[PDB]
Amino acid sequence: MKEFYLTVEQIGDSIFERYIDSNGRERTREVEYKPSLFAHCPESQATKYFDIYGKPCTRKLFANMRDASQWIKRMEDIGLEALGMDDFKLAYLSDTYNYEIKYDHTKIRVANFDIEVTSPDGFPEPSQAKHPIDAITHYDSIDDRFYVFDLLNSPYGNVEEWSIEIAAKLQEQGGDEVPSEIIDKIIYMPFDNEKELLMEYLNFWQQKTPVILTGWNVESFAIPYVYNRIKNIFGESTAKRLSPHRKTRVKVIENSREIITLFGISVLDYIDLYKKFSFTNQPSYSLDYISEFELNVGKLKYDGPISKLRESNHQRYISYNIIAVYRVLQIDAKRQFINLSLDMGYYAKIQIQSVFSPIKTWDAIIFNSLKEQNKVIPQGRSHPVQPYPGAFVKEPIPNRYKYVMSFDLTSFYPSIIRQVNISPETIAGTFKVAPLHDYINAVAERPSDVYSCSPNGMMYYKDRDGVVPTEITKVFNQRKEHKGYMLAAQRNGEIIKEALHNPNLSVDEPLDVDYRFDFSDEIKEKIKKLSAKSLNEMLFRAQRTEVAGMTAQINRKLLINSLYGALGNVWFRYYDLRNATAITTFGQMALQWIERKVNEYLNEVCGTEGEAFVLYGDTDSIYVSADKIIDKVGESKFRDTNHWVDFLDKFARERMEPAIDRGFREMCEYMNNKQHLMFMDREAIAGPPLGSKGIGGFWTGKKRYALNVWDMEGTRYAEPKLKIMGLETQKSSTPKAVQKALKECIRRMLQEGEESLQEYFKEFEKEFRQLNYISIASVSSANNIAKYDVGGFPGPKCPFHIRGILTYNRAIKGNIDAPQVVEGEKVYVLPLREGNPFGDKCIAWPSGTEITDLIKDDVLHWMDYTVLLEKTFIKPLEGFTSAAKLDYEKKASLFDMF
DNA sequence: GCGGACTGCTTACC
Ligand SMILES: Cc1cn([C@H]2C[C@H](O)[C@@H](COP(=O)(O)OP(=O)(O)OP(=O)(O)O)O2)c(=O)[nH]c1=O
Ligand SMILES: [Ca+2]
Ligand SMILES: [Ca+2]
Ligand SMILES: [Ca+2]
Ligand SMILES: [Ca+2]
Ligand code: NA
Ligand code: NA
Ligand code: NA
Ligand code: NA
Ligand code: NA
Ligand code: NA
Repeated sequence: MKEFYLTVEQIGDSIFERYIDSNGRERTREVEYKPSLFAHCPESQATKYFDIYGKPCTRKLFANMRDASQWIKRMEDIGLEALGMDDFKLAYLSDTYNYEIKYDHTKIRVANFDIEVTSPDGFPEPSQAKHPIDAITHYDSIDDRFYVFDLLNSPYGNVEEWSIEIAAKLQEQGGDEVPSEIIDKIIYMPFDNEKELLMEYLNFWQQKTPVILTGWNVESFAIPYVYNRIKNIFGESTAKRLSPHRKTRVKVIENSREIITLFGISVLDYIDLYKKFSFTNQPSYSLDYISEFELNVGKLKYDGPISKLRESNHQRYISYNIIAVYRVLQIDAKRQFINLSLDMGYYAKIQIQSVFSPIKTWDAIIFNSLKEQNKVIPQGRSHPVQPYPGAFVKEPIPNRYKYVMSFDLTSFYPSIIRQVNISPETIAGTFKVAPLHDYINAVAERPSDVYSCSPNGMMYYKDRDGVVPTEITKVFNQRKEHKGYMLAAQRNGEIIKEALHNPNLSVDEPLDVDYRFDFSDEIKEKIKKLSAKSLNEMLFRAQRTEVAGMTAQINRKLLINSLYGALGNVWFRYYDLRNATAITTFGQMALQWIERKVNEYLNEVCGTEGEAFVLYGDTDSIYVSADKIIDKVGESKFRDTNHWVDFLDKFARERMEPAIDRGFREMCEYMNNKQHLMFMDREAIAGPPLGSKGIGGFWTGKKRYALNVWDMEGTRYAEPKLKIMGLETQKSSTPKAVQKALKECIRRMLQEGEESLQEYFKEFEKEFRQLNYISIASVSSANNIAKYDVGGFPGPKCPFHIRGILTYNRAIKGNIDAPQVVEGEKVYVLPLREGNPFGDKCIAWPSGTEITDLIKDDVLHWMDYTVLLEKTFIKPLEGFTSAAKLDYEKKASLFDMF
């Protein structure tokens, strides 16, 4: 096989690389890398090298990397540009791997681990590490084994060995329900004392040194705790064995919090992977909560606090430590963020951990692309941060909207980049701008008949290829492929859902199909004959495939959109507000241009005149009212709900889309762009069920609407799905039960109507006081707690949730056992009635947890249900109904005298 | 006494 790197580091004049060789063996080498940088030279001394603007450069080879650095500093002192890749690691990877890297993940050692630390006095600070490590579970992807390190003897209690027999048993059997599929993959190692455990763990670590290191909060807890605990017990030199090059870096962030860097290892903390790539916003980030959300597994049941879990039930303590490791593996098998990281990493030729940084990622991609053409990249420059305009958002009339059909541009900003040919080296010049609306209304003169233009005043060469359009097109093409797999899996999913209404009472097996492709006619008919067991199992697999495709597509979308963003970031080598603004301004034009076009077409083709068909739009979308399209054919002429959905689908596809294409082709001609790429397709088709009292949809304002959608991008739902954006149902700050309740209110408004809504509202108001307190607690981030802490009491302008935390701190004052609220973390928040013993109107505690038993029963007693109802439920519901022209409570009439 | 304007904060949409 072809060679591929694992990790790379720069240590002085040395580059330490771990890699897989031709034969597939993991090796390590120290290369005294000789880097090259470039300086502008006279036109005479022209060679192979030119900068992106075509200026000739002399290559300077350095004896070592330190000489290259000092030369950059000297060029600064003189005042001349020092060109080339300054991050020498990237240059090394580029030199050593001058080809598209095809890697084998089975050769990459991916380590998942989690530790346990019993602490009698609050959270065990990793910087201190004054408490014994009493459990480590370490999964090795190559061995496919769970290595368990268990401490039997500790100053916090002596315990017996862990039983794998009991761990495997059901919880109903008094066991721990450790999943059977990993029982045989467990390698158990008990220890007499901590020193021998840690000594053995280090030797294990040397034999099986992680390349990718992951787990849950491993960077902020596990890694620094293990490092410091070993450093304290054995000395710093022994602690440095955690690095395969024996080099570590301790980053001090008192704010005492330390972030350790282990050279030769790529740490991909899964909580960080999750926060960046999952596109969720969770009210809690405990592994327990996340596992429940992602995998639908039950909460880990146990008695007493974790601080005493080891002494009381050491059996369950160890089993839970093993399960915690497996949970992350399971989440990754679904989400596949590690696979995504490896893909991006080797594509860009960076350190794998640099996937968290789109700027670093694109810097390397662009550098490699330019390097292949013997071109030289510019030097990074210092820039002041400046604001600049972005997208346009139409102000909608707050109202209900019965029939709605939406359209959206494909990969807007990247497409604009490719269309206009926007790139640092393709700038042709400028022109005098007319106001933006003159271009929208096709009144302003054509900017240029020679160059490609944006309404911000920028002109670009139509002939030359740009490194930014070139490299962004490559990633986009990948994105398009993976979205295709996703949508097909989604379409296949609905097919199975429909067949779940007629499940055959039979014993069979789930069909063997690649869910990434639309089911063949053969497969469809077989599905209509399978059992509920086989169908449900297929549905599960169809959704797993869809999720996998989602991860692959939405994050390539994130990457390319981040390239656009990078153009407006001062730390990006190719920062340029001319280009950034060229994109956004063009976008503002493009959206409002097509609004005018669609309005003109519809008005004509619908017979009317001057009517507003487009009711809303954000950045690159339009929401077209389709009432008069349905009315032009008459509502009675439709068989069922599905019939008119088929009609609008055909109408949007056969008539609207070609018209929209013509409008954008003209705009492309107007701007004299390089290539027409403004592709606006139909997205949603919304409306009430046929012959019902539902309103279909409504808008309360910008970025706040709800639609009863029957079809989305070609996927025809078996049951109508509510597309709700911006409303309280979509916010993590809204209490769980309230989200659920508000959504059903919305569902009833859109699908059933006013009477159904009032019916449900009356019931919810009557019974909501029985809801669990967690389900009705609000959630908020806890930032700058100390900023508003004045003697344990709320200082001036203290935020409501911060007040709740201060209330909590006073309530738990005097107990180190009580859970502390962590700065930056999220908290549950509850209002308190006026005569409460806490001395304030609200209280807040760490989210994802049951509030401490110290004050729990008192909180439950003094909860303000009246305030909770009106503030979190009624007030938002009033907003929904006012806009939609509805009442949630039956109004008083003159008939009330009867 | 409290509403409206403005501010900080939070978390959406794109
Ligand atoms: C979601 C998102 C969008 N945007 C900008 C750039 C996008 O082109 C524009 C519209 O975003 P979207 O319309 O939401 O998505 P997209 O057009 O980029 O690609 P697609 O619709 O086919 O899934 O908004 C960002 O800059 N950052 C983001 O995170
Ligand atoms: Ca011993
Ligand atoms: Ca779009
Ligand atoms: Ca689309
Ligand atoms: Ca089309
Ligand atoms: Na743990
Ligand atoms: Na069970
Ligand atoms: Na120490
Ligand atoms: Na059937
Ligand atoms: Na007419
Ligand atoms: Na979309």
